[PDB]
Amino acid sequence: GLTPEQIIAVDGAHLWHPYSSISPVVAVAAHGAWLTLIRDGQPIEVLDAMSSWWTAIHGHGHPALDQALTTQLRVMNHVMFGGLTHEPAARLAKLLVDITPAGLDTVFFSDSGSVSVEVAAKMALQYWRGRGLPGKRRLMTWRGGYHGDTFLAMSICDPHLAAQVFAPQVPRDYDPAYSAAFEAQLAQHAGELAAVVVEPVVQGAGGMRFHDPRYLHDLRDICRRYEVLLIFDEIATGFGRTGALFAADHAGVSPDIMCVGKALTGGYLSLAATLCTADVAHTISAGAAGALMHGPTFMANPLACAVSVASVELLLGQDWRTRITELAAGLTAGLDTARALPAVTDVRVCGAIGVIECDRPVDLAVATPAALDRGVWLRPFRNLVYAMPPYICTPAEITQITSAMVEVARLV
Amino acid sequence: GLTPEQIIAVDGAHLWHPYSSIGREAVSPVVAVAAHGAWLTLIRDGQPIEVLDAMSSWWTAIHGHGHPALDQALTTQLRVMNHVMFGGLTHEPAARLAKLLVDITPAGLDTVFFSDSGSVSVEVAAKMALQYWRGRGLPGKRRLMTWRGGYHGDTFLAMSICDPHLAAQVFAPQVPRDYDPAYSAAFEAQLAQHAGELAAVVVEPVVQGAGGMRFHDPRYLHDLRDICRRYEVLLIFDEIATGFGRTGALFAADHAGVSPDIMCVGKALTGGYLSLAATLCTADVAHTISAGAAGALMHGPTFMANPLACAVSVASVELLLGQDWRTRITELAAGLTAGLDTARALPAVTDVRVCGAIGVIECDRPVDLAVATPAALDRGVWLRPFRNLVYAMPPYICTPAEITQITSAMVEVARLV
Ligand SMILES: Cc1ncc(COP(=O)(O)O)c(CNc2ccc(CCCO)[nH]c2=O)c1O
Ligand SMILES: Cc1ncc(COP(=O)(O)O)c(CNc2ccc(CCCO)[nH]c2=O)c1O
Repeated sequence: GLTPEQIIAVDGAHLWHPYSSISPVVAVAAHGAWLTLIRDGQPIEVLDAMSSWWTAIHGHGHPALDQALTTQLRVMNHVMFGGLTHEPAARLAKLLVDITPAGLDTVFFSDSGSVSVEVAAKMALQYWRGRGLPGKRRLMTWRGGYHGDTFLAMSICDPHLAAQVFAPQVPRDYDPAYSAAFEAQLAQHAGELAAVVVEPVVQGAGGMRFHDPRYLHDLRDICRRYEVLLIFDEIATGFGRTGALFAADHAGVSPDIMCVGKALTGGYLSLAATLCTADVAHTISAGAAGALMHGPTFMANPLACAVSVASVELLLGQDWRTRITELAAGLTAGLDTARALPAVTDVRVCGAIGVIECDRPVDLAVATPAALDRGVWLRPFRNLVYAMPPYICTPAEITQITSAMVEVARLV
Repeated sequence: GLTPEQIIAVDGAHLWHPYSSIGREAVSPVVAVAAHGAWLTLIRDGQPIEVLDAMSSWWTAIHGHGHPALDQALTTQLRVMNHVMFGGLTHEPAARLAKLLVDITPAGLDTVFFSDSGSVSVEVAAKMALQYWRGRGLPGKRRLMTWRGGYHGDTFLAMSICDPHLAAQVFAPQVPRDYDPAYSAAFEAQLAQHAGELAAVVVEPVVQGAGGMRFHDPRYLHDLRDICRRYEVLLIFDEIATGFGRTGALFAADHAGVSPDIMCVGKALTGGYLSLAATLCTADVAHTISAGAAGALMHGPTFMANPLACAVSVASVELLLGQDWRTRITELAAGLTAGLDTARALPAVTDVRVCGAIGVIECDRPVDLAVATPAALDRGVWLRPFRNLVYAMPPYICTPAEITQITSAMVEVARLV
């Protein structure tokens, strides 16, 4: 065992944190929408406004998910997915194929979002090889995107590695001229392109930007006409977050390949999935390799699959759309006051996502204590103060979150 | 819920398996309904049967499945904190595991980067090496060098250093089993001409797993360490398969008594409960990266340092260290040697080799799966031959009788070949 002080000592000496060098606050518990943190030697309750980075949609320690995990743990923790299959994987695959955009009928489980993106790339590349067009090996996307930290995933992240094709930043408002320009650029690269890869509707890590769903309809059309596969990365947007079950649903379009993760497991365990159409699967399967050449050690882990099944079932068994609509209303109302702030450039809400865009990078040394002082855990990045609250947050808790966000913006 | 029939129907229509097809599988997956200790419960011809997990579910299940201590560690952490973001927050599980790993790994490795899988941990190791040299003002050192027969995962960068059989990396010849100073001299010569271009050498120490279950004299690792130091190239050991006692030492590097600059671990890390991997580096590497223009290691997965995965790993590592694991492995190695001995005389058998809790029969031809599967299943053993290899890496908890059962099944496969 270790005291909060010993943890800090070990952490400072031995632990790499995300995108950091070699001060973290000690977290000692999580329950519902609340974290227990240690501040100045004292335990404090704070709202998990970030849902622990998009994951904890049902909050922490939900009895349904806890029990799903303990139930599976009693019977089978893990077995290899080579030559074996199991109920959690089958139940989850069945669910995912049923709730995702039409045509997505096969499921490849992996351990993280970055890996699922590379699997999606593998699918697209092997697809065209299966069609006898191995020259189609590049990827195209628009600027402002983020798809993970592995080397292939890095290649399609906003440039500001494989050399990929980048269209200009997709605007918030629909402009037919943007779609026309996108098509013209894609046209001259078509013989080079395996796929277009984008985050539908919401671009997260690249700057929490929202774009009109109509752009997705245009992409589907362009890709269809120029024979380029369309890949949607819904790792952040999936499972109700943007007001629809999957962001693609706002445009009513189905991609050829789709990545999901994060909220998939309710934030309990690492799991991701890459789905593709029957056409893609068969073409790869009929190809020279005769198979999709990927398969991680812990593929389709029974424990992760079991808790994911329960998380998805919990989500579908309630009126999630109304819940999200209520959250969106709460965020909008709560953030409105920020608009008039001198350092605030924009305020925007999309489903259970709320963003205050500031005129300068937000200083964590100031924002963090300001948020903690108000009983809220916020993690600003670049010039953004934002939140993606758990779906179980009450109106009062959303108000607490938004008022903390506003006071952070005010300090900037 | 689903019946085994419904599971197979769903599986066939909607599930990708590792390196497999949809609709074109010669052999359908077998339904697994339970796992406890060294045994899996599988559905054969509709009958539930118990079979030995001879592969430890790919090196992972070192304490067997559903070990009471590990189950408890998981449920204990589940009651308090399932997960929190590792950005700006830290927690006891991560700290306890980091402290443990820093203490039991080869000397010098005192920083720990957690990731969600082996392939990712390898990519992190690569990033560390590349950023290290950028921090030294030598961005030209960006390629990797390895020897053939290796395997390091299936993300695109990981693939580039896997045995060809992508970034174009530098490949030295297959390292031989027995120590030949000539091999090391030639390795040095090849590396020497690429030095200004090389960020790191990356290899599996002592045992190459997925690349063909080959063993090599640990002295080669001593040579690599020396070569790397003299030519200013970092050394990366991928111990994702060899770690935590598997080869008869706590880490395979310990056989050679050398310390890499960077090291990857995974698999047995969590006792095979959940996916978790870690990349460790020296203080020098960490400091050089932190002092560079970038000012930080530019990597950070959403689910980094998951409390549940860390908690079960702490229990698994503590369980291993709290017992005489070295003697357990020695006993396993002896049981494997005794059990596989009779295969040495089989017509189609080219080699029989054992290293710690690893047993391999190498044939002179490819192993037909349609012959091997029912043969092993009939004998209550789950085996996964590939190419010309029939092999096992059983859980450390296997009794002498279970080892006899496993080896007897392997020999029969070798006989049928
Ligand atoms: C769309 C999409 N595709 C792929 C991934 C990667 O999957 P992973 O391999 O499991 O990490 C992510 C998740 N990565 C991030 C999400 C959110 C932030 C916000 C805070 C930045 O400081 N930063 C991230 O890096 C994703 O959102
Ligand atoms: C040394 C080493 N370094 C890195 C990795 C990659 O880490 P991952 O990303 O967690 O896979 C591995 C992976 N080992 C295997 C991977 C896949 C199967 C097939 C399983 C079929 O059910 N069997 C494996 O042994 C590895 O051995």
